[PDB]
Amino acid sequence: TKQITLYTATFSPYAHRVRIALEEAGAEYTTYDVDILRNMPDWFPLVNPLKKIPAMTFGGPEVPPDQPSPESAKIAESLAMLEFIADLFPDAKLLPTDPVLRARARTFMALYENYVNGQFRDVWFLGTPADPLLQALEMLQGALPPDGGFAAGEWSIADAAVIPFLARMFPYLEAGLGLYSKEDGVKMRKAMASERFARIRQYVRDCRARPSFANTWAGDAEQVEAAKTVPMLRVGEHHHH
Amino acid sequence: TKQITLYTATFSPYAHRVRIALEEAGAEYTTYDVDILRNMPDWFPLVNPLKKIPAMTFGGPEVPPDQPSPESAKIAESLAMLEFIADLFPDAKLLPTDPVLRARARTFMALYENYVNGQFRDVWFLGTPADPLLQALEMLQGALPPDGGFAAGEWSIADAAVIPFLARMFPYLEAGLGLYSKEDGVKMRKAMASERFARIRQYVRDCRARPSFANTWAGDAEQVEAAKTVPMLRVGEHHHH
Ligand SMILES: N[C@@H](CCC(=O)N[C@@H](CS)C(=O)NCC(=O)O)C(=O)O
Ligand SMILES: N[C@@H](CCC(=O)N[C@@H](CS)C(=O)NCC(=O)O)C(=O)O
Ligand SMILES: O=C(c1ccc(O)cc1)c1ccc(O)cc1O
Ligand SMILES: O=C(c1ccc(O)cc1)c1ccc(O)cc1O
Ligand SMILES: [Ca+2]
Repeated sequence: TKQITLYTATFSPYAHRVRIALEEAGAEYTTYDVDILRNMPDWFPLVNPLKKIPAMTFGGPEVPPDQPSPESAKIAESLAMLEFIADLFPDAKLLPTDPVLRARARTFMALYENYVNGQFRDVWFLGTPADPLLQALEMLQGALPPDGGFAAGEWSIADAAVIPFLARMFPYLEAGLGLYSKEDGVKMRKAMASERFARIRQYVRDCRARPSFANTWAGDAEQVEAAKTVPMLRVGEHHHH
Repeated sequence: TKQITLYTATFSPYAHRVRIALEEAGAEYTTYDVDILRNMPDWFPLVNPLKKIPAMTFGGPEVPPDQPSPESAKIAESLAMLEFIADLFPDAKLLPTDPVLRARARTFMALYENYVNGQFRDVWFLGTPADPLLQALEMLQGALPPDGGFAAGEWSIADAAVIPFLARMFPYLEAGLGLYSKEDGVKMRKAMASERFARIRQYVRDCRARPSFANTWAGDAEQVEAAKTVPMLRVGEHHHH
């Protein structure tokens, strides 16, 4: 019964993770956009002292999201929100019940967070070399069940954690977004269309086909435009190695 | 009934996390040391293809740890193992039952992994300036309940995740182990003894006082000697400015 408010931004893959889980849970919830990278409201540190999107409030009296209540619980960090939503909506089975299959989901999230995410960040925002990102993506692909299905078999929050980043990769590459070189752009586009990455392409299609993705995605072109508002994606800058 | 084998190393804070949780669970389990950084056994990629410690096998036939069975479940990533042990031993209450308090536990783990661990790595392995690490520790300290207790109130896996790193900090500093300069070593020792950090000292004492720590710690001097075997800690080497 307690209210859920998610503070979000269209460009943000971290916020996207939590919208997907809330959709899969069938939750009632409010979203409120925050211009976190160019014009943070003065009240925003009340919902997240770290000044990051996403932010979540839970419970407390019903109030406008720009008038946050001190009585609501303030939850930070997208992966902690994913586990929270699973805990709140057990009947939605957002994690397996088998402990080993649950561990597959948790391991997949850790593999993404510890080895892949930083490579997406460094290639796109610093223009570091693409080969380590492709190696990390092949490792992640290797953890998927080979015959099809999601990270832990049935869909889980592990797939909410990862699809925002993988689904952005393809249209960002096609639009030439990112500080990496022309040569590394060609390399990544060829690699991601090659047989080496067939399995992760199927995974991306399977995740994108679910309503939870459709209903939380602005469209490829529109997401590309939101990403162009990110200050660190300085247009006309490229790094070469 | 299903066997647990943890592949370990004394120097490793990541392995230490999991030993602490297994002790708090009252689990029956085997530990097997692996010289992962200097002389990895050729069978080790059968239990963890990432070639990292810790590694875990679960179930399958009882076999010597250096003869792992392909029938056992292979579990990687220390935080996934922590959540796995909580799932396996629900009566041990390794997480709260209340969803909001569970989320405090998960947020505290994410704060450490996302903002603190990489600063420890920079300072100790690269000798980068200490101020960003002290800032990150002050943030983590701020997430603790100010009047006492563990990260989520009662002890949880969040405290297993973090105490291996905080507990190494003080004796490593006293030994001057790590690539930072004497000047930054003095600065960190003074800061960690000052009233600014009284709350995190109380937290370290409170975690260390539990049997799960005593039974998984070699002693300060012994832990320092094991850390000196870590190539990346470059014993006798320091970077300046
Ligand atoms: N680990 C955080 C990362 C969130 C994050 O980095 N969000 C970006 C937007 S995509 C942000 O808010 N940046 C503002 C800042 O860093 O000051 C999470 O998983 O929720
Ligand atoms: N995210 C991993 C980190 C494990 C890790 O980095 N272990 C180190 C020593 S404590 C290691 O085994 N390194 C071997 C390697 O990187 O190849 C975990 O949480 O379990
Ligand atoms: O730009 C990215 C990004 C995300 C996924 C991907 O496949 C390529 C680039 C990004 C990554 C993290 C973030 O907080 C914001 C971002 O815009
Ligand atoms: O050297 C460390 C370490 C751990 C805790 C601390 O307070 C300072 C340094 C270390 C050693 C091994 C490793 O795999 C990771 C590490 O951060
Ligand atoms: Ca595989």
